[PDB]
Amino acid sequence: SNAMVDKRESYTKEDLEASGRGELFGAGGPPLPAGNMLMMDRIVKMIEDGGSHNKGYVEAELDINPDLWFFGCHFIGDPVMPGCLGLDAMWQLVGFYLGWLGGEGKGRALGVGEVKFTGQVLPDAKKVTYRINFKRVIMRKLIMGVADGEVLVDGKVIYTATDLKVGLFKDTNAF
Amino acid sequence: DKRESYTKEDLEASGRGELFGAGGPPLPAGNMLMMDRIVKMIEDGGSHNKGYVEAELDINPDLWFFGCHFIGDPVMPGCLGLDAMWQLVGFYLGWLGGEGKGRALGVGEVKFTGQVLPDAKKVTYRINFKRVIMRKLIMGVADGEVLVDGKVIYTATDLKVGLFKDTF
Repeated sequence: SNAMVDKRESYTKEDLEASGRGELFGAGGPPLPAGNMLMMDRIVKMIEDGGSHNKGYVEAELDINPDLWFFGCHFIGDPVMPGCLGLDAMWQLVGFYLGWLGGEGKGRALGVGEVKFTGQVLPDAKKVTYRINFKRVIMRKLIMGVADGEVLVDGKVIYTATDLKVGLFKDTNAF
Repeated sequence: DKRESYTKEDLEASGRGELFGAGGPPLPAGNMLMMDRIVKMIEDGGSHNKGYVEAELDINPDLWFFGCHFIGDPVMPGCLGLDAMWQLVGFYLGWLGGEGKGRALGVGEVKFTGQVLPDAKKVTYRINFKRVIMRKLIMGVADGEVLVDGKVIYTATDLKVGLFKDTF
């Protein structure tokens, strides 16, 4: 277990940038992506016994403005946030939760069971919210999380994902 | 009468809405484009006899995502290989002549069982259509595989993409 976790109920943008550098959880813990792969600006809630299965609830936010890098290239003439990046935000939060519980290793998304898109994030939106309900959390020799997730734009559910799966790996030589 | 392969220049023209008709769905441009070439397109080809696309992405250590995902541990985001598969499903719908704005509508089971590191050489995408539906919404359903240097590393079942006359 990684005893160096700065374990709090919420995290700021500075915390998320520190995580990208490996500083928030310390040397052993999984970093978030940095730069243009970081898909949120804050984590508003982390509740270890919360959510649908009483195994974890995580809520995070991404602030929207028209200049975010992905709007200009996806697509020319038709800006819209890539659904794959909202899905990645949820994978990143699953791995972050495993690190928050003291899990050590590199994060690797393992997949998802089903994703349904029913709406979109346009450049005139204001806020994307990610809500993660953890269903299975293994914190042993194997470190893995299984969760369901939703993406909201300005309070409206637009993506659902069931069976998001992420593991932490001291070594990725099996990949 | 349709071409069966497309070059990087063609894919960049697609991003500008300039490969097919003005109404055809553009590929992503810039950093969101996840392919260098389409090597094969077969109408009613592939594993279900309903359509096939094969495409490639050349790997080098300077691809933008390596530097930020993750610091100290460069690896291609699985989500971007998944997006390439959605991109190719929508591209096939436009290749058939479908018009509209492309939107991923969902996917069934996705498995990431291997990884793309900066020392890899080539990623291959293989898309096997199961259904093409030409209605007010044009929809494509397909299974997909991603390979790195000959090894299957990602799979996706029931990729679904729509072409919308208007947006959802």
